[PDB]
Amino acid sequence: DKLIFAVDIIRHGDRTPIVALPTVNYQWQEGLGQLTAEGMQQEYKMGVAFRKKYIEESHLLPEHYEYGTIYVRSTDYARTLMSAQSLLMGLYPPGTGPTIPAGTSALPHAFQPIPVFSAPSKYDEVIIQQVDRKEREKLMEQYVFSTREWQQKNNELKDKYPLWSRLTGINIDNLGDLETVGHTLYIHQIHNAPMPEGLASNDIETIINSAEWAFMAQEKPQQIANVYSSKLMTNIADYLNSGSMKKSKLKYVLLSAHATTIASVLSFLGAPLEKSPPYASNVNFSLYDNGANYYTVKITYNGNPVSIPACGGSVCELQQLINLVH
Amino acid sequence: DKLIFAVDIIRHGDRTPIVALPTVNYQWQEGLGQLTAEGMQQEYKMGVAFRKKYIEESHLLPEHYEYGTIYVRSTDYARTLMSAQSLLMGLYPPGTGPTIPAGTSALPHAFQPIPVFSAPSKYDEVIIQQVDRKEREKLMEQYVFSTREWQQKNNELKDKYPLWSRLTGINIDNLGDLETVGHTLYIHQIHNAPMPEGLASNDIETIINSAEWAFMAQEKPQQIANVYSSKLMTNIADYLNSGSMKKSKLKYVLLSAHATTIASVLSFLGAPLEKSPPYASNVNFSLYDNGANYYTVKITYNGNPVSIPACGGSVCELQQLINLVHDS
Ligand SMILES: Nc1ncnc2c1ncn2[C@@H]1O[C@H](COP(=O)(O)O)[C@@H](O)[C@H]1O
Ligand SMILES: Nc1ncnc2c1ncn2[C@@H]1O[C@H](COP(=O)(O)O)[C@@H](O)[C@H]1O
Repeated sequence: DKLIFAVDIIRHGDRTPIVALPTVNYQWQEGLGQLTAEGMQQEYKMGVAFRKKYIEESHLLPEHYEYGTIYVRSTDYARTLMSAQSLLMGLYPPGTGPTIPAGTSALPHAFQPIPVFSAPSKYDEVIIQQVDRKEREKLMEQYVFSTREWQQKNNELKDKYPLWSRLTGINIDNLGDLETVGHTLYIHQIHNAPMPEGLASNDIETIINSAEWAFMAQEKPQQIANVYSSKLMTNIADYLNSGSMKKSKLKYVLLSAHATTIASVLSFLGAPLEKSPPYASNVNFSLYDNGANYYTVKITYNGNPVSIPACGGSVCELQQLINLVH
Repeated sequence: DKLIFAVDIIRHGDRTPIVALPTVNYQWQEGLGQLTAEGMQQEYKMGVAFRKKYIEESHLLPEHYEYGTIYVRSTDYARTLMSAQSLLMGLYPPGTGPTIPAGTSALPHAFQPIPVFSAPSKYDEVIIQQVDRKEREKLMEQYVFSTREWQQKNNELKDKYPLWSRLTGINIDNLGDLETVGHTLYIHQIHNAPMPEGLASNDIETIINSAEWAFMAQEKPQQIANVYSSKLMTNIADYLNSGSMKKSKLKYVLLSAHATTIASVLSFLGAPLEKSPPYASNVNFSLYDNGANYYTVKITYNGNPVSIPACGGSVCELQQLINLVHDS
C-alpha cells in the first residue's frame, strides 16, 4: 500500500479572543483574533510531523520544496495565513531553502518561501460557503434551537443570563449569545488573563463548557454540514480523484481552515464531534494505491481513525467517498 | 516635516519565462513564471533597504512586528506571494520574531511570520481590475493598434515573423505575439540559457527591445491606465487619506504587484514609462505632515522623483492627489 496523495484540513494555532470583555481592561499584545507565539510553535511542530510522515517515511513529497507538488490555500484571516506559514516552515524548514549559483543561501538560514493562496470569504471557491444571515437562522431554528438538548441547556441557565450580562458586560438573552462569551473566557484561562470581577470560579467552567457544547450542537446536524462543507468536500473529493490518476505533479493540498471547518467536515462525514477541535487540529485524507487499482482513502482526525457510517469505518473506497459527497 | 504613512508597490524578483521556447532543450527547475533564488535574494535586499528607511532612520514602524501597523497584499501568483514573504524577511528579519514563555524562539531562528492577504484577479477589490480579453481588444484597437508608431514598428518587423516563428517555435503573427517571445529571450540572456540555433544576435536584440517597446506602448495611453489602475489608485488615495486622520495604528501598505502594475500606475498619473520596470522595482507614496494640518504626498519610482503634471512635480498635496484619482 503506497501513499500517492494527501489533503490536510488544519486549524490555526493558539489565538487571542475575537472580542474584548467590556468589564476587563486587558490589552491583548498580539491584537484580537491573532496567532500567539505558542500558536506559531503548535503549527511548526505539526509541520515537522507532516515532514516525517510525507517526506522521511513515505517519500510522497521530495526533501526540498518543488513546483507543482503541493497546493496551500488559507482563509482570509491573519491567523490562518500565519498558521500556514509557521506549519510550512516545519514541513520545509531552514537548511532546505534554495541557494544562488555562487552556492550561498538565497535567504538567511536558507528559509524556503512557499506561496499561501487565499480568497475573501464571499469569493472563496475552495473552503468557505457564504450563507446569508437570515438563512443560517432558518437552518439553526430548524435543526438545532429546535432540539430537546439545546432547550434543556438553555433552561438550566435561563436565569443567570441577568447576573452574567452585568458581570460579563456583553448582554445574554439565549445560549447562542453565551457561546461567544465562554470561548473568550476559555482563552482568558489559557493565558492567565483577568476574569470579569465578581464572576464565580464555578460559573466560569459553566459558561466555558456551555459555550463549547452549544458551538458543537450547531455543527452536529448533517443537513447543516451539507450546506456549509459541500463545496470544500466536492473539492477534496476532486483533488483525491485527480491524485488517483497519477499523471499530475500534485500530491498534497494543505487547507488553512479553523475549528468550524473541521467540525463541519466530520459532521458532514456522519461523525460529528462531541468535543471542540483543539488548536493545531487536522482532519487528514490519505489516498492509498494497493498496486491493483483499488484506491482507498483513510480519514483521520488528530491521528485517530474517523468512523464514516457510509464506509463502515475509517477506510473508504475512492468512489465510495465521491458517492457520499454526491 | 514628518513621515506618517507610506505605500510601496513592488515588482517581484527575477523569474523563469512564462513560455519555454520549444526549439531549446532547456528545462527551468523552478517551473514556468516562478521566482528564482536570485529573485528571492533581490526581494530580501529591498526588505533590508525598507527596514533601514521605515524602522532605523524613520520610526514610521516599530523594531519588532506589531499588530495593525502593516497591511501586505499580493496578486494571485507564487512569484508575488514568495516575493512578499522574502521582502518581509528583510523588513522583519530572523532574530526579531516572537518567543514563548519558556523563552526559546517560537519558530526556528526567531522567524517573524507576517500575513500576505490575497484574492484571485476576478475577486480582487484592492490591486487587480479584471478585464475580459474581449474588452482589452477594444482598448488596444482604439488607443494603441490605431497609433502610427505601433503600425510603423509592426511593418518594420513583420517580414521576419515567419523565420522567427520557426526558429523560436512560437507562432508570431503581429507585434504583440513578439512581446512574449522577446521577454523569454531576455530571460534566457540573464540566466545564460541557450538560444535557438541560427537566430542572429542582431535579431535576438531587436526582438527583445521591440518586445519591451510594445509592452510599454500598451501601458502608455492614460485612458488604458484609467481602466486598470482606478480601483488600485482609489485604494492608495484612501489608505493615504486614513493616514492623515492619524486615528489608526496603520502606517504601511505593501502591494506585491508586477511590471504592469508599476507601468500602469505611473501612466495613470501622467508619467508613463519608456522602459519596463526592472525586477524588485517599486513605486512609493510617502505621506508627510507639515505639522499644521497640511499633508503632502511624495511619489518616487526606484527612489527617483516621478513628475506628475497635475501636481507640477514629484510632490502632490494630499487632496490634490485624491482629486487627480477621482478625476478618472
Ligand atoms: N472552544 C470553543 N468554544 C466555543 N466556541 C468555539 C470554540 N472554538 C471555536 N469556537 C467557535 O469557532 C469560531 C471560529 O473558531 P477559530 O477561527 O478556529 O478560532 C469562534 O468564533 C467560535 O464561535
Ligand atoms: N522586458 C520585457 N519585455 C516584454 N514584456 C515584458 C518585459 N517586462 C515585463 N513584461 C510584461 O509584463 C508581464 C508580466 O510582468 P511580471 O509579472 O512583472 O513579469 C509579462 O508577461 C510581459 O508581458
